[PDB]
Amino acid sequence: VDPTHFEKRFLKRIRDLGEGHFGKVELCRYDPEGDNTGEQVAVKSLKPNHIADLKKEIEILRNLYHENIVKYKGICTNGIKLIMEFLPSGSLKEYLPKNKNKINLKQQLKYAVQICKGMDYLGSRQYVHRDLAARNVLVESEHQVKIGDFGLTKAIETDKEYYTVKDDRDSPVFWYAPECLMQSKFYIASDVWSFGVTLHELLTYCDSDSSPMALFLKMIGPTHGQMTVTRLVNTLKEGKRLPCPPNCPDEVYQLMRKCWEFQPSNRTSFQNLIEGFEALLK
Ligand SMILES: O=c1[nH]ccc2c(NC3CCCCC3)ncnc12
Repeated sequence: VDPTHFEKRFLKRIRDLGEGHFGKVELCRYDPEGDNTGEQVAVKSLKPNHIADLKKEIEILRNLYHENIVKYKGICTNGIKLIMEFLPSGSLKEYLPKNKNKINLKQQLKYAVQICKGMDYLGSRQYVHRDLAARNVLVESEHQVKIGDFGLTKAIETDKEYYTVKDDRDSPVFWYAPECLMQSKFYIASDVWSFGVTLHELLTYCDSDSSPMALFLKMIGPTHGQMTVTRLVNTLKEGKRLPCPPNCPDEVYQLMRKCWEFQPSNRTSFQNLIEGFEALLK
Protein backbone atom coordinates (compact mmCIF):
# COMPACT_ATOMS: atom_id res chain seq x y z
CA VAL A 1 0.00 0.00 0.00
CA ASP A 2 2.82 2.48 0.88
CA PRO A 3 5.51 3.01 -1.86
CA THR A 4 7.88 4.83 0.56
CA HIS A 5 7.83 1.78 2.82
CA PHE A 6 10.51 -0.76 1.99
CA GLU A 7 10.26 -4.15 3.70
CA LYS A 8 13.58 -5.32 5.12
CA ARG A 9 13.00 -8.91 3.93
CA PHE A 10 13.20 -7.76 0.27
CA LEU A 11 16.14 -5.37 0.63
CA LYS A 12 19.20 -7.15 -0.75
CA ARG A 13 22.67 -5.72 -0.16
CA ILE A 14 24.83 -5.57 -3.29
CA ARG A 15 27.78 -3.37 -2.28
CA ASP A 16 29.06 -0.36 -0.37
CA LEU A 17 28.86 3.12 -1.89
CA GLY A 18 30.42 5.32 0.78
CA GLU A 19 30.93 6.00 4.47
CA GLY A 20 30.53 9.08 6.68
CA HIS A 21 31.65 8.46 10.26
CA PHE A 22 28.45 7.19 11.91
CA GLY A 23 26.59 6.25 8.71
CA LYS A 24 27.17 4.28 5.54
CA VAL A 25 25.39 4.05 2.22
CA GLU A 26 25.05 0.74 0.40
CA LEU A 27 23.70 -0.27 -3.00
CA CYS A 28 20.74 -2.59 -2.54
CA ARG A 29 18.16 -4.19 -4.78
CA TYR A 30 14.56 -4.03 -3.57
CA ASP A 31 13.41 -7.32 -4.97
CA PRO A 32 9.95 -8.31 -3.68
CA GLU A 33 9.42 -10.62 -6.71
CA GLY A 34 12.66 -12.51 -5.97
CA ASP A 35 13.96 -12.83 -9.54
CA ASN A 36 16.59 -10.08 -9.28
CA THR A 37 14.60 -7.61 -11.44
CA GLY A 38 13.67 -5.16 -8.65
CA GLU A 39 14.96 -1.59 -8.56
CA GLN A 40 18.40 -0.64 -7.26
CA VAL A 41 18.39 1.99 -4.50
CA ALA A 42 20.91 3.58 -2.15
CA VAL A 43 20.43 2.64 1.52
CA LYS A 44 21.81 4.74 4.38
CA SER A 45 21.99 3.13 7.81
CA LEU A 46 23.86 3.68 11.06
CA LYS A 47 27.02 1.91 12.12
CA PRO A 48 26.37 -0.17 15.29
CA ASN A 49 23.64 6.53 19.58
CA HIS A 50 22.76 8.54 16.47
CA ILE A 51 19.28 7.19 15.57
CA ALA A 52 17.82 10.64 16.14
CA ASP A 53 20.32 12.18 13.69
CA LEU A 54 19.37 9.81 10.88
CA LYS A 55 15.65 10.39 11.61
CA LYS A 56 16.15 14.16 11.42
CA GLU A 57 18.10 13.75 8.18
CA ILE A 58 15.26 11.60 6.80
CA GLU A 59 12.65 14.25 7.62
CA ILE A 60 14.81 16.92 6.00
CA LEU A 61 15.45 15.00 2.76
CA ARG A 62 11.86 13.79 2.50
CA ASN A 63 10.68 17.39 2.17
CA LEU A 64 13.32 18.76 -0.28
CA TYR A 65 12.19 18.79 -3.92
CA HIS A 66 14.80 19.98 -6.41
CA GLU A 67 16.38 18.57 -9.53
CA ASN A 68 19.83 19.15 -8.03
CA ILE A 69 19.07 17.30 -4.79
CA VAL A 70 19.12 13.48 -4.56
CA LYS A 71 15.65 11.93 -4.45
CA TYR A 72 14.21 10.52 -1.28
CA LYS A 73 12.49 7.20 -2.02
CA GLY A 74 11.45 5.95 1.43
CA ILE A 75 12.35 4.28 4.71
CA CYS A 76 13.02 0.78 6.05
CA THR A 77 12.21 0.31 9.74
CA ASN A 78 13.56 1.35 16.85
CA GLY A 79 16.12 1.18 14.02
CA ILE A 80 15.54 2.88 10.68
CA LYS A 81 17.14 3.14 7.22
CA LEU A 82 16.95 5.93 4.63
CA ILE A 83 16.25 4.86 1.04
CA MET A 84 17.38 7.15 -1.82
CA GLU A 85 17.67 6.91 -5.57
CA PHE A 86 20.79 5.17 -6.82
CA LEU A 87 23.03 7.23 -9.15
CA PRO A 88 25.36 4.71 -10.89
CA SER A 89 27.94 7.35 -11.85
CA GLY A 90 28.68 7.87 -8.16
CA SER A 91 30.11 11.04 -6.73
CA LEU A 92 32.42 13.62 -8.34
CA LYS A 93 35.29 11.98 -6.44
CA GLU A 94 34.71 8.80 -8.46
CA TYR A 95 33.48 10.36 -11.68
CA LEU A 96 35.82 13.24 -12.53
CA PRO A 97 39.09 11.30 -12.56
CA LYS A 98 37.57 8.85 -15.06
CA ASN A 99 35.88 11.41 -17.29
CA LYS A 100 38.37 14.30 -17.62
CA ASN A 101 38.29 14.10 -21.44
CA LYS A 102 34.50 14.35 -21.38
CA ILE A 103 34.15 17.22 -18.90
CA ASN A 104 35.54 20.54 -20.16
CA LEU A 105 35.49 23.91 -18.35
CA LYS A 106 32.06 24.75 -19.74
CA GLN A 107 30.61 21.57 -18.29
CA GLN A 108 32.42 22.15 -14.99
CA LEU A 109 30.82 25.58 -14.71
CA LYS A 110 27.41 24.07 -15.40
CA TYR A 111 27.96 21.66 -12.52
CA ALA A 112 28.93 24.61 -10.34
CA VAL A 113 25.71 26.47 -11.29
CA GLN A 114 23.63 23.38 -10.48
CA ILE A 115 25.32 22.98 -7.08
CA CYS A 116 24.72 26.65 -6.31
CA LYS A 117 21.04 26.18 -7.22
CA GLY A 118 20.70 23.15 -4.93
CA MET A 119 22.43 24.98 -2.07
CA ASP A 120 20.43 28.16 -2.65
CA TYR A 121 17.15 26.23 -2.47
CA LEU A 122 18.47 24.61 0.75
CA GLY A 123 19.32 27.97 2.28
CA SER A 124 15.81 29.14 1.35
CA ARG A 125 14.41 26.31 3.48
CA GLN A 126 16.51 27.78 6.34
CA TYR A 127 19.00 24.87 6.39
CA VAL A 128 22.79 25.01 6.60
CA HIS A 129 24.49 22.03 5.04
CA ARG A 130 27.90 22.02 6.75
CA ASP A 131 29.37 19.17 4.65
CA LEU A 132 29.61 20.63 1.15
CA ALA A 133 32.36 18.76 -0.66
CA ALA A 134 32.95 17.11 -4.01
CA ARG A 135 32.52 13.75 -2.29
CA ASN A 136 28.86 14.66 -1.43
CA VAL A 137 27.87 15.66 -4.95
CA LEU A 138 26.49 12.85 -7.07
CA VAL A 139 26.55 12.61 -10.84
CA GLU A 140 23.16 12.00 -12.42
CA SER A 141 24.69 12.20 -15.91
CA GLU A 142 27.33 14.05 -17.92
CA HIS A 143 24.91 17.02 -17.81
CA GLN A 144 23.53 16.92 -14.23
CA VAL A 145 24.76 16.67 -10.63
CA LYS A 146 22.89 16.46 -7.33
CA ILE A 147 23.82 17.21 -3.74
CA GLY A 148 23.66 13.70 -2.29
CA ASP A 149 24.10 13.70 1.46
CA PHE A 150 22.61 15.67 4.33
CA GLY A 151 24.16 13.97 7.36
CA LEU A 152 25.21 17.26 8.99
CA THR A 153 22.43 19.54 7.74
CA LYS A 154 20.86 21.73 10.41
CA ALA A 155 17.97 24.19 10.53
CA ILE A 156 18.84 27.81 11.42
CA GLU A 157 16.32 29.44 13.81
CA THR A 158 13.93 32.04 12.39
CA ASP A 159 15.28 35.55 13.14
CA LYS A 160 18.72 34.01 13.87
CA GLU A 161 21.62 34.05 11.39
CA TYR A 162 23.38 30.82 12.43
CA TYR A 163 23.34 27.43 14.08
CA THR A 164 25.86 26.93 16.87
CA VAL A 165 27.66 23.58 16.71
CA LYS A 166 28.30 21.34 19.70
CA ASP A 167 29.61 18.05 18.32
CA ASP A 168 32.54 18.99 16.05
CA ARG A 169 34.81 15.98 16.66
CA ASP A 170 34.68 14.85 13.03
CA SER A 171 34.55 18.17 11.15
CA PRO A 172 35.83 18.53 7.53
CA VAL A 173 38.17 21.33 8.61
CA PHE A 174 39.83 21.93 5.23
CA TRP A 175 36.42 22.87 3.81
CA TYR A 176 35.46 25.16 6.74
CA ALA A 177 35.21 28.95 6.98
CA PRO A 178 37.05 30.61 9.87
CA GLU A 179 33.90 31.39 11.90
CA CYS A 180 33.23 27.62 11.95
CA LEU A 181 36.78 26.75 12.88
CA MET A 182 37.09 29.46 15.57
CA GLN A 183 33.56 29.84 16.95
CA SER A 184 31.69 26.78 15.67
CA LYS A 185 29.08 29.11 14.15
CA PHE A 186 27.49 28.13 10.81
CA TYR A 187 25.98 30.73 8.48
CA ILE A 188 24.60 30.24 4.97
CA ALA A 189 27.78 32.14 4.07
CA SER A 190 29.78 29.28 5.61
CA ASP A 191 28.29 26.96 3.00
CA VAL A 192 29.42 29.52 0.45
CA TRP A 193 33.00 29.22 1.73
CA SER A 194 32.62 25.46 1.43
CA PHE A 195 31.31 25.85 -2.11
CA GLY A 196 34.52 27.71 -2.95
CA VAL A 197 36.56 24.73 -1.79
CA THR A 198 34.26 22.31 -3.65
CA LEU A 199 34.62 24.42 -6.80
CA HIS A 200 38.41 24.14 -6.52
CA GLU A 201 37.99 20.35 -6.28
CA LEU A 202 35.80 20.37 -9.36
CA LEU A 203 38.42 22.35 -11.26
CA THR A 204 41.18 19.84 -10.34
CA TYR A 205 38.93 16.89 -11.25
CA CYS A 206 39.21 15.66 -7.66
CA ASP A 207 42.82 14.60 -8.11
CA SER A 208 43.92 13.46 -4.64
CA ASP A 209 47.32 15.22 -4.96
CA SER A 210 45.53 18.54 -5.48
CA SER A 211 42.91 17.92 -2.79
CA PRO A 212 42.19 20.74 -0.36
CA MET A 213 43.67 18.72 2.50
CA ALA A 214 46.81 17.90 0.45
CA LEU A 215 47.47 21.49 -0.58
CA PHE A 216 46.65 22.93 2.84
CA LEU A 217 48.95 20.34 4.50
CA LYS A 218 51.67 21.58 2.14
CA MET A 219 51.23 25.25 3.16
CA ILE A 220 51.17 24.86 6.96
CA GLY A 221 52.94 21.54 7.55
CA PRO A 222 51.63 17.94 7.63
CA THR A 223 52.92 17.03 11.14
CA HIS A 224 51.13 19.25 13.70
CA GLY A 225 48.50 16.78 14.99
CA GLN A 226 46.39 18.71 17.52
CA MET A 227 47.75 22.07 16.34
CA THR A 228 46.64 21.56 12.70
CA VAL A 229 43.45 23.67 13.01
CA THR A 230 45.22 26.51 14.83
CA ARG A 231 47.84 26.62 12.05
CA LEU A 232 45.04 26.46 9.46
CA VAL A 233 43.24 29.44 11.07
CA ASN A 234 46.54 31.38 11.12
CA THR A 235 47.09 30.72 7.43
CA LEU A 236 43.61 32.06 6.62
CA LYS A 237 44.09 35.10 8.92
CA GLU A 238 47.37 35.87 7.08
CA GLY A 239 45.24 35.85 3.91
CA LYS A 240 46.77 32.69 2.37
CA ARG A 241 44.32 30.82 0.13
CA LEU A 242 44.34 27.81 -2.15
CA PRO A 243 46.06 28.67 -5.43
CA CYS A 244 44.41 28.85 -8.86
CA PRO A 245 43.99 25.36 -10.24
CA PRO A 246 45.74 24.70 -13.54
CA ASN A 247 43.84 25.78 -16.67
CA CYS A 248 41.42 27.81 -14.61
CA PRO A 249 40.75 31.28 -16.08
CA ASP A 250 41.35 34.18 -13.67
CA GLU A 251 37.71 35.32 -13.92
CA VAL A 252 36.62 31.94 -12.48
CA TYR A 253 39.35 32.11 -9.81
CA GLN A 254 38.01 35.53 -8.69
CA LEU A 255 34.51 34.10 -8.18
CA MET A 256 36.21 31.41 -6.08
CA ARG A 257 38.13 34.02 -4.07
CA LYS A 258 34.86 35.82 -3.27
CA CYS A 259 33.72 32.62 -1.46
CA TRP A 260 36.83 33.00 0.65
CA GLU A 261 36.47 36.50 2.18
CA PHE A 262 37.52 36.20 5.81
CA GLN A 263 34.37 37.87 7.17
CA PRO A 264 31.09 35.98 6.45
CA SER A 265 29.00 39.09 5.70
CA ASN A 266 31.50 40.17 2.99
CA ARG A 267 31.36 36.86 1.06
CA THR A 268 29.48 36.47 -2.16
CA SER A 269 26.13 34.70 -2.17
CA PHE A 270 24.89 31.69 -4.11
CA GLN A 271 22.67 33.92 -6.27
CA ASN A 272 25.72 36.05 -7.21
CA LEU A 273 27.85 33.00 -8.01
CA ILE A 274 25.04 31.71 -10.26
CA GLU A 275 24.97 35.08 -12.08
CA GLY A 276 28.78 35.18 -12.47
CA PHE A 277 28.86 31.61 -13.85
CA GLU A 278 25.90 32.15 -16.21
CA ALA A 279 27.67 35.25 -17.60
CA LEU A 280 30.83 33.24 -18.34
CA LEU A 281 28.73 30.54 -20.01
CA LYS A 282 26.90 32.83 -22.48
O1 LIG B 1 23.74 6.77 -5.53
C1 LIG B 1 23.78 7.33 -4.43
N1 LIG B 1 22.66 7.81 -3.85
C2 LIG B 1 22.67 8.41 -2.62
C3 LIG B 1 23.79 8.59 -1.90
C4 LIG B 1 25.06 8.13 -2.45
C5 LIG B 1 26.30 8.26 -1.78
N2 LIG B 1 26.38 8.88 -0.54
C6 LIG B 1 27.66 8.93 0.17
C7 LIG B 1 28.30 10.29 -0.11
C8 LIG B 1 29.52 10.51 0.80
C9 LIG B 1 29.11 10.40 2.27
C10 LIG B 1 28.66 8.96 2.50
C11 LIG B 1 27.39 8.74 1.67
N3 LIG B 1 27.39 7.79 -2.36
C12 LIG B 1 27.34 7.22 -3.55
N4 LIG B 1 26.22 7.06 -4.21
C13 LIG B 1 25.06 7.49 -3.72
